[PDB]
Amino acid sequence: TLIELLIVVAIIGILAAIAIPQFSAYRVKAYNSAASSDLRNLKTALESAFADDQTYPPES
Amino acid sequence: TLIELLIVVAIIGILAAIAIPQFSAYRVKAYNSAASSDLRNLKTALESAFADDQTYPPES
Repeated sequence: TLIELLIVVAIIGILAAIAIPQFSAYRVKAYNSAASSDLRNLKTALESAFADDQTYPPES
Repeated sequence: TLIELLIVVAIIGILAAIAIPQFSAYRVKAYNSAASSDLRNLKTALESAFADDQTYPPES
């Protein structure tokens, strides 16, 4: 019936706007926490290399 | 929502590759420093035994 096809339309419009959130910060935090962990790891690498050669490794 | 399950997947992939380092040298150095200490100790044992018997101990 036409009234049924007037409520189908009235629910499609509702379920098409459910305040979809932006997933931008929630991922840049992950990127940042990857970089920070990587740096804290690289520090271990550097300080072990010094304890090998009494010198931090040359660049490149 | 499907978009939430598209960012969960996008963070699982990030946190599954955080440049995991190889822990091979960092342990062989420990093994080496154990052996070197052991040898420096054995030298004390040998040189005390000589000061006992005027001779280093026979092998085996």
